[PDB]
Amino acid sequence: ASKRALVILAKGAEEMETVIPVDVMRRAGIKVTVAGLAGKDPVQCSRDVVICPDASLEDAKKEGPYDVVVLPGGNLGAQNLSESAAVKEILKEQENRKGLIAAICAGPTALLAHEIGFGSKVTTHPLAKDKMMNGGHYTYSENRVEKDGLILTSRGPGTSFEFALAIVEALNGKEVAAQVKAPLVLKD
Amino acid sequence: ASKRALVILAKGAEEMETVIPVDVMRRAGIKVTVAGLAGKDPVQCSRDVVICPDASLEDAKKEGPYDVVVLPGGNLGAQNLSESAAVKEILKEQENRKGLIAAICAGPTALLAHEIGFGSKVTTHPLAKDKMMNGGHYTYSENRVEKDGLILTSRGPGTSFEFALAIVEALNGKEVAAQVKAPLVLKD
Repeated sequence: ASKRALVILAKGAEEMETVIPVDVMRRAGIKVTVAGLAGKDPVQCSRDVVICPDASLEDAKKEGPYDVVVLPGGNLGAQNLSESAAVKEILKEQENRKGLIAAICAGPTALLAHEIGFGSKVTTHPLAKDKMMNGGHYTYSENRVEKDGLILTSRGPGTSFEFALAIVEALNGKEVAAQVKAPLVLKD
Repeated sequence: ASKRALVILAKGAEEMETVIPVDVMRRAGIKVTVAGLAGKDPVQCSRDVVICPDASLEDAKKEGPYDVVVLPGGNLGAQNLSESAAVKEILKEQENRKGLIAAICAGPTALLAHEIGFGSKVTTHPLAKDKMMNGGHYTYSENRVEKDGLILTSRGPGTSFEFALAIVEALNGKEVAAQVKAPLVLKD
C-alpha cells in the first residue's frame, strides 16, 4: 500500500533540487529510490556536493513501476537526462500508464527532448524558457508550481519545497502534505 | 582574499540543512569544506540521503582558520556534535578569535553542550526550545533567523535558504547576497 518514487540523479544535477524532494517525500512515507543515471557510483552535483545513489538506474528500472518519476534540474544534469535513452524509455512508459512525471528548474527540458507530454502547461526556470518552448509544443506558465494532467513542473531551487509538497499532495493527499509541512517551518 | 566555511557533517544530520547552505555558499564564491565528524567515509543523513564529505574533520581542522563554522541540525546529528570533543575545541577556538558560528534547527543545542556564546539571543526549532533553554543561559527568539554578535541561528529546514543567505551577507556583504538570491527563485 506504499507509493514509490524514482528520482534520477545525473552528473551536474542541482543538489538542492535533488535532496529536498527526496527528504520531504520520505517524511511523507513514500519509498524513494535515488537512482544514478550512470551506475551505482557516487554523483558529483552541480555545486560539488557528492551524493551516493541508492541503486543504478538499470537496477531500479527493473523494480518498477513508480507512482512518480522525478527529474531534478541543474543545466548539465538536465542535459545528461535529455541525452539518455534509458530516461526516454522510462518516461515514455510512465506516460503510457498515466503515472506522474515531475521535473523542476531545467529538468523539464528533458521532457521536450524525449517528446513527453506535448500540449501540457509547464513552467521552467526563467533561463530555460526559450529552450523548453522551441517549437511551441507546450504552453508556458509563470506559476511557481504548475500541474497539467500528469505533468508537474516547477521553477527553481527556491521552489523546491513547494514542488515536493505538491508531489506529496498528488500521491498521498492534502492532509498528509499539511502534516509533513508543519514541522518544516516554512513561511507560507 | 577568499572566505572559508567549515560545515561539520555527522550521522543523522538533516540533509536539507546541510546541502542548502553548502550550495548557496558556494554560489557566493565561498570555499566550503564539508568535513565528516567520524572520518572521510560517506555519511547517512537523517532521511537516508548519503553524502561524501570533502575531508575528515581531523584534516580539515589543520587547514583553518575558517570565517564561519556551520552546524546543521537533525536531532541525532546535533547529539553527535554535542558529544564530540573535537567540535568543542573547534567551536571554542572560533569563539576566541571572534569568528562566526552558524547553527540551524537542532544544531544550536551543540552550543549549549559546549558552553558556547552564553548570554546571546538565539533561535532553534520549536521542538528544541526546552533543551536549548535548560539553565537560562541564552535568551530565546522566535525570529526565523537570529543574529547576536558572532552567533547566527535559525529554526528549521524551511528556513535553510534564509539562514544561508544571512551567512553570505555576513561574510561577503548585502550586494553579493542579493546577486546570489535572484536566480534561486525564492518568494520573499
